[PDB]
Amino acid sequence: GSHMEAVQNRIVEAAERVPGVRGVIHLRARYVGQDIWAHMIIGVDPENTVEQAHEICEAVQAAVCGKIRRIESLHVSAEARE
Amino acid sequence: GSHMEAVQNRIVEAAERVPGVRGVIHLRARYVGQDIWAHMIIGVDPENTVEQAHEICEAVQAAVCGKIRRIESLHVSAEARE
Repeated sequence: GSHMEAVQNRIVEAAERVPGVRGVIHLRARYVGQDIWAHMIIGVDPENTVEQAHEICEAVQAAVCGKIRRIESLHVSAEARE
Repeated sequence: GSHMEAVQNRIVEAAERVPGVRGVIHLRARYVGQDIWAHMIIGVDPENTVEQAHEICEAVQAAVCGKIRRIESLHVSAEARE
């Protein structure tokens, strides 16, 4: 239920502390048993390169999964944000 | 049960990221309903002043309670550690 809300706040806060993240644009997190599977979209600088945006996504995946132990799948993508 | 273990790891990691903490010496955390009440003892530099040790304890209380939302009481004390 709304113990999902507290986990979601953790996910957003963890993603936002990674260098290059300009906000979490979208987060869809689901329980698969006691595990969380999630998809997220982060904002990035429009003038970052596609490669850099991919690096930031992987840094976000690593930070979030590193801080939130119950997460077992996280897909991070990126969109331009000012 | 052992969802307490994951919360306890969060508490120790949060305390250890505060300036002046040389390890968590002791942590006793209990559920009061869905809330956690905790007592912890941190290690500090023997040559810190009593006042500085009190500051570090309050910084730990603030960091931990700030990161772990279900915590509703936390008492932090300090002991000398090399």
